[PDB]
Amino acid sequence: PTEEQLKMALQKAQQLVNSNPLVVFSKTYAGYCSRVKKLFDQLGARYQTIELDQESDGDAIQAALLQWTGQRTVPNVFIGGKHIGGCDSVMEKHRDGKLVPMLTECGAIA
Repeated sequence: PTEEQLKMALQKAQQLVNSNPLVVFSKTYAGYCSRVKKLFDQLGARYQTIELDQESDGDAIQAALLQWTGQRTVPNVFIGGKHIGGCDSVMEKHRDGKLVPMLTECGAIA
């Protein structure tokens, strides 16, 4: 991707994370991505999804996500503007009973 396209993906990704309480960067076929969204479905948490495989700039975004966060895989989950990580980081929050408080604090959960 071009210097321009990467910087554009970075600020498109950043504005998504800042403008939404729960953001998941994912791929329609990835299993950990589908697992994390169904859990959010079950908790009543509303999320905004970016299916990188369905976006022409999907690849520029994935590179920016690594620039920005240091993670190369999907899903990449942001809660309340902050980077949580992948399906495992999210599940670990839930195990400690802290996920639902976080999703409620930022409004993802009504």
